[PDB]
Amino acid sequence: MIADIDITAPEVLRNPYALFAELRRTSAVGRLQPQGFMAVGRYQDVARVLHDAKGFSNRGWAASLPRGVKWDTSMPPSIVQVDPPRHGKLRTLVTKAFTPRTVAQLEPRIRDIAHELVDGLRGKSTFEATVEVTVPMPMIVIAEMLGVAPERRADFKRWSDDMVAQLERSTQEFYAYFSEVLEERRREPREDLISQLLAAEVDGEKLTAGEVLSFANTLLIAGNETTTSLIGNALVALTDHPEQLAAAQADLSLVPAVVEEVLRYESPAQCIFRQTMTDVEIGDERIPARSVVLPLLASANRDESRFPDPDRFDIHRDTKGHLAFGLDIHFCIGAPLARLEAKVMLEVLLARLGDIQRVSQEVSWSPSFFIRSPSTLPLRATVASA
Ligand code: HEM
Repeated sequence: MIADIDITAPEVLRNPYALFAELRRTSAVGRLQPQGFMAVGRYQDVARVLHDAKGFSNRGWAASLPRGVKWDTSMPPSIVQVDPPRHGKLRTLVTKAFTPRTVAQLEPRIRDIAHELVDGLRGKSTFEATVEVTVPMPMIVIAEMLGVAPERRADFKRWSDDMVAQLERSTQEFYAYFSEVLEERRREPREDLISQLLAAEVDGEKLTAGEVLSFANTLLIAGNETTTSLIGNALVALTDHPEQLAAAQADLSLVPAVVEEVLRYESPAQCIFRQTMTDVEIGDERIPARSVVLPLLASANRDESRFPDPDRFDIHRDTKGHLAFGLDIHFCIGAPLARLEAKVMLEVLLARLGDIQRVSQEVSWSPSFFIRSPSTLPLRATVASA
């Protein structure tokens, strides 16, 4: 039933949109079993939830955290777990460092990274797109933004891979290293994000050291797997829609639109987390106080109410108002960076690769309801040099 949703079901992992459509048709609210989490599927309702920060707290994100893992309790929580009024203070501080200006200025380096990744494909007629392209790009870009020393880049990869007993070690090593980095940049700042986070000051208030480190950590967790997902999902959508791929390969100015339609069609973050603070009502369904609630961004983005023929992938549709990056106060800080990495990587892939096909018609999706991404994506294509 819609009151007995099993996210482990192979059909749900394969095609969650069938469940989502059934939920939207049936009820404003669904229930996951055995987690007991409440799911909200209709576009208007998802938007209402995200705009209602007083009724739907971000402390719900605590429900997503891996059990059996010891957290350094001197580390403040991720910004994504914080509610007003603390949230606004923190967000205004971190976005003095992680700014649209700093993201836009990365584009030349991002293009170079894209070209180097495609250089690794030369002389091959098949490649595995995740390991060779979509997984490295976000991780390389964020390590450069954070000022990671060249000799610590492989440790950073390992930490990144582990965050997608081992997990505890990687988290401890991440913070040990960035603590050291933070003290070095207090002495001699550079142009990197740690330096800029340390400098930030608003109304004579500054981030604590814990807050700097916690935000650094958030950027890996928040940014890597989701951006990887966007690029892989784009490759899946384009290979499923040959004529659209063909169109974009002939006109690279389409790529921003491709990216927006993948964001809507195969939303990387399929849902997010909230917790009700009171008894609340959505679409005449009451949700008890203290329930974990999953606003189903992916369901909202495929809601016929908002997006006509929503199961049609159409790079020429109007994508305005999709909720892939959320909405309102917690709207993705990384949204310009994700959009830029994806545009640049797809511009380079599309320009340099000839005919692109999947090896397999079947996509092996990662076994996550929460993040929609290919576990592997073997592709057939020929490279043309940069
Ligand atoms: C396609 C890629 C991405 C998607 C789909 C995505 C999606 C989202 C969503 C849905 C939220 C809102 C969470 C909420 O309301 O609880 C969010 C928040 C956030 N994302 Fe992203 N994101 C992506 C990439 C990035 C990247 C590249 C970064 C940074 C490098 C990043 C950093 C953040 C941060 C810091 C927040 C928290 C903002 C806050 O709580 O105020 N994200 N993301």
